[PDB]
Amino acid sequence: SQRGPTRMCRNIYDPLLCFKLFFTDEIISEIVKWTNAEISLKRRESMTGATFRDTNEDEIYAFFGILVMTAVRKDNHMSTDDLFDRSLSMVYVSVMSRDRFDFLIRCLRMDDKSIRPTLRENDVFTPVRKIWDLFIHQCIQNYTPGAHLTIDEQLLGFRGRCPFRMYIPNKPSKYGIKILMMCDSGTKYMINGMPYLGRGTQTNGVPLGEYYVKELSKPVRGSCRNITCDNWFTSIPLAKNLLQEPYKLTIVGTVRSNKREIPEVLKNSRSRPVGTSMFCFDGPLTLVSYKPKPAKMVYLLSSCDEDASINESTGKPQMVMYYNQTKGGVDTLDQMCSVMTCSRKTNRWPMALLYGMINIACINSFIIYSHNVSSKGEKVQSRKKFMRNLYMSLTSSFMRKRLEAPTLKRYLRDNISNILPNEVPGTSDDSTEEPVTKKRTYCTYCPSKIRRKANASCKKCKKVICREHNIDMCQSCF
Amino acid sequence: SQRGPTRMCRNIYDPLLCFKLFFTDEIISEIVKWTNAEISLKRRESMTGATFRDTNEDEIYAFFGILVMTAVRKDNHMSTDDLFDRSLSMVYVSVMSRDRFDFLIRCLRMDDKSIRPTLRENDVFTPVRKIWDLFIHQCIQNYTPGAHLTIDEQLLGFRGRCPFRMYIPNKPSKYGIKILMMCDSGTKYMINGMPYLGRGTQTNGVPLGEYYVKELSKPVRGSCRNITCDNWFTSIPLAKNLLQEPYKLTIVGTVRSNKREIPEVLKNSRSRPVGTSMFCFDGPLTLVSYKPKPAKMVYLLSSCDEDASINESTGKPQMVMYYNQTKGGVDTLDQMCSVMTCSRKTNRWPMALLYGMINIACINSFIIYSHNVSSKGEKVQSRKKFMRNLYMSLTSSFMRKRLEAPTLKRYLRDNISNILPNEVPGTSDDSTEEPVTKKRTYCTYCPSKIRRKANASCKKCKKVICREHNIDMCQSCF
DNA sequence: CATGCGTCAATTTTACGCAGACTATCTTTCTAGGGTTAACCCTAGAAAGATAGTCTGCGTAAAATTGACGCATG
DNA sequence: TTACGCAGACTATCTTTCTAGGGTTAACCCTAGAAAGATAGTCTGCGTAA
Ligand SMILES: [Ca+2]
Ligand SMILES: [Ca+2]
Ligand SMILES: [Ca+2]
Ligand SMILES: [Zn+2]
Ligand SMILES: [Zn+2]
Ligand SMILES: [Zn+2]
Ligand SMILES: [Zn+2]
Repeated sequence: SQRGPTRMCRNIYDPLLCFKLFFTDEIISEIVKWTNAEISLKRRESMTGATFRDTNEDEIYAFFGILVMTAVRKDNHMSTDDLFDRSLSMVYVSVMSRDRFDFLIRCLRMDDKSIRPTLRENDVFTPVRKIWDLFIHQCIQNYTPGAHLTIDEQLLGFRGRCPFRMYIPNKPSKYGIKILMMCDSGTKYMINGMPYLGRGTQTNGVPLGEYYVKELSKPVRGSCRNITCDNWFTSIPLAKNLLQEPYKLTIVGTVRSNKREIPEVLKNSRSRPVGTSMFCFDGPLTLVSYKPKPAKMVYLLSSCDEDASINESTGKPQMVMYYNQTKGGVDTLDQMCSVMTCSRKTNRWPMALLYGMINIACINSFIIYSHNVSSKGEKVQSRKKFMRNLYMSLTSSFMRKRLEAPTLKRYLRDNISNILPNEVPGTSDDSTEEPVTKKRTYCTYCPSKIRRKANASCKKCKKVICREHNIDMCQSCF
Repeated sequence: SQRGPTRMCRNIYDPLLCFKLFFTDEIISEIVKWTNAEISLKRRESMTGATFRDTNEDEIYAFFGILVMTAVRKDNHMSTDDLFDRSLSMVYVSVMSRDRFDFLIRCLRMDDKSIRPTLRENDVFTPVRKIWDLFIHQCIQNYTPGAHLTIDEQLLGFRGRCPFRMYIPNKPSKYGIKILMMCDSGTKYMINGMPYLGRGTQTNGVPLGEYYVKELSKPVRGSCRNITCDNWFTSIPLAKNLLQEPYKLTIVGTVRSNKREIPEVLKNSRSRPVGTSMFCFDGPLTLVSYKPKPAKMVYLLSSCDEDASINESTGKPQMVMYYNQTKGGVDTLDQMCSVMTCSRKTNRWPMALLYGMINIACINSFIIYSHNVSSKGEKVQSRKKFMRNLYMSLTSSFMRKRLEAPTLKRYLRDNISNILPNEVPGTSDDSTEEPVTKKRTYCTYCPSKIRRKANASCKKCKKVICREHNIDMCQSCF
């Protein structure tokens, strides 16, 4: 079955549809329905303007269009005071006013606030749980992974009393919400993933690394695929217990130097030359100890074919040569997200998560798109063009409806008319036949003394005219 | 002696003069002279046209204007492919062109290439010395420091081949060029500074920390001041050497652990209760050992005559409070430069220094500006308005020279004319020479490639049209 | 006052000629970002550097376009 | 008829919290400046007059 989009994802050449696969109707309807509860709750008697109206599904799509465009322009840390400034750009004011944008960001909700106070017992993630599960479900069901998978962590930076907040040194951002994730290697596709809550996490007799590899692997259990892991996810009993009737997955990965299972032989940094390696085995698994420059050693473990080899062009053991090519799956997805991200400063952790889901949906939709286009021998566009097209496909319906107000200021009326795709009625270029003059005649607005040959026929009334009097259109037809 | 700008730059009430104050004409003249040396060598006989013309002083000013505006916005890591995309913004296209900006950016030079090959043996930093020395000189003569000074280090982040860079783990942009500097605490004004060249710096029998404090202190060795710093710069003999006749400074700072000058009295014991402190004395100097909540100690040193008592709001000794409140003197210069800054990737090292100098000049110019306006009882504008005004005052003389060419593309002419202050007396919108441009030579709706002239316009929409389409009104007007 | 043709001369439109400044997109080369077995390694995507193409002004000579008179009966 | 007053939807700018960012004594601390939140306005098009 190789790898690529599934049957229900075939022949989609429209990046709006590739995006909707991850933001289904159920997700959009829940956001609009619950958001309106806050708009009603926070409305006061003096708040009677247009700015304080409820949310429509067209408007929720448009605000998402804005988030996609800020990611493209890399200006997500710029204030709304400047983003909506007409003297610098009209790209963000033709879609929404500055004030309604600020108002909606404060009001978005993903749950029923009247149920939540008891619904939350035993689940700290409750306020965003329905949307998260609807979203993850579409990752799992829309694509077939290849032979190599990899599992690693990703952080969503956040400060602001999040009950799941973790402090993690040796990161760009020290505080945030941790997410565990599984990706298709080579083609960086998110297959699965689960937030780490840590209160609201229960693994009975199971260390976290083992727990998450087994649960993330769910869709591929029994398929004979290979998973690449760093130290957090490589316990030996994981490597051995994934080769059973249930679970048929191999493990390739690093081992912490303090594991007792590594023979002391493979730790003797004093006798080994630089560039050399040692191999040993335990039942089905192969362990290799490689010694780079002095005072360092590398421990790699794997479930693999028995043959061992060294790539003579570098002198490194093949397990290292191989490891280095699959370990980057999750991280590569993370750096792609950092180049183009929708994240904004916010005061509520559940909003931070929406931004995270948008960043992922915009990448997974690109992967489905490039497979459907390149498989037909067509050229595939870069990410920048893909996202410019989402902007127009997500905001055009809304922009068009804004023109119905009698009062839009001309700044907006003109930019919406020009940016909005210019469909022009009549451009079918096939007219209806109506009688016309086929003989030589004179201008009816000219005196008989002139007998000016008519050289035109009125656009809206087919009158015989001279260009001097009635140029193309007749005066009465203007 | 007070604190604030000096007499020579006191009655300056605008941003352009405050900026020119730091760079001066000697720097602009040297850059233009040497830049032209490369333009004349990289130009081939097949490369003709406006894009390959030499550099004028007015264009180099426009060039700085673009970098400044780029710093106001956060978009300084955008490709030149879309910073100059007129469908998103008119900010940059109205000043130059995409291609001339790329050509000039790779051609700037700050020296005489025929002389340097015999200077470079000692002057490792040659290619920027005649720009750098003048800049520092100007900084020193324009501002009077206060009683509190802070000395610390900054990295520029450039990767590539150039013996100025050094690798520093546990830092963002870990591989760049290191610069040392001294700032006036409270205004965060830069007084002095100098690069670290790795080798050839000729510090002899003196650690770099002591060496640089002494050299950087020169411009302030008048009345006595207190200088503070972290561990890199706090050797005890520095503290004592700064109190000898030729020196005027006292020192307050942290102490690196395991130094021979610190007693076992302060280093010790597991039995010291948490939250307490202990003092030891040596002639003029006071040493304090403070043990915060985590129960690990911090060592501070002071050559000041300040009282050893505790600030009873925190329980911390006053000496600790002083350090925490003064150490940010350099760090926040970098925070300001982490928000609004010019930096671009490049393959050529000396540009890293050029961009650093622009960022510094903008901050110091703002400090002088704010002081001079508030001292008159007027309002001080925020840093963002200051920067927007530098863009407007720095590029306008250049833009007026683009509107000389009979063929400048008209969409630029329309934008240039409107975003430009009116310096011409006796004119008005209804009394102008502009309407000679009404007679656009070509048809709005015909391809420009056929050069089909238009002798008519659409009455209802006021657009220029050709008879082939329509004569009186355009096809869209009816 | 109103409509059916004919005779070419005047006016306007079209088709390119010169020139000038700016613009979209291609294929190498190699830094920015960040992780981590790593004072090493990978990936993505922007600068380097070049080519062919797009708008804007101005000029001239044909080609198609009127339009000012010759009727023509009523 | 020229040109005035009304309500709709959009906009600038102030004063209070309190997060992004970095550095380091630091699982803590400090800073600038954005978001939160509210109060005054601007600019468009639809009914009246001499
Ligand atoms: Ca706001
Ligand atoms: Ca370029
Ligand atoms: Ca420091
Ligand atoms: Zn006529
Ligand atoms: Zn008509
Ligand atoms: Zn035309
Ligand atoms: Zn028109």
